[PDB]
Amino acid sequence: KVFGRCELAAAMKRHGLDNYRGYSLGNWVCAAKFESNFNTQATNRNTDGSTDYGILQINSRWWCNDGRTPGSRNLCNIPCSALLSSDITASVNCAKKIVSDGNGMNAWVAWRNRCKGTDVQAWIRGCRL
Ligand code: NA
Repeated sequence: KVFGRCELAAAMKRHGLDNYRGYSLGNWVCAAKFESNFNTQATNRNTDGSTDYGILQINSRWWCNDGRTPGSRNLCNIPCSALLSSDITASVNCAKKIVSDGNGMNAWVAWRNRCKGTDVQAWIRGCRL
C-alpha cells in the first residue's frame, strides 16, 4: 500500500505514535516519507547484508527476522515480511521499541539527515486529525 500523507498521519495517530517518546506526529510522517515514500512494501538492502523493511525501513540486523541476516537479532519478535503489510500495526509497535532504545529518532539516519530540526509540522498540514 502507498499511503497518502494525511492517511498515514491518521493511522500513526490512531496507533499512538503522535508525541510517542516526545516525537510529534510530523516527525514520524517525515521519517516515513524519506524512508519509504509512504510505501508499506519498500525493501532496501544495507551494505552489511541486513535489509530494511516497510514504511519505517526497520532493519533485520536488530528488529525483525528475515532468515538471511547472520548474527542478527529479532527484538520486535516478528518476521520482517509482517513489516510490509497494508496494516501498519506491526511497524508502529516495532518503531515504538526502536525509538525507546536510547537515541530516540536518530535511529532513522534519514530522520536525522532530512527531518531533525526542520518544520516537521508541515507534514501534517491540512490533515483532519
Ligand atoms: Na534479524
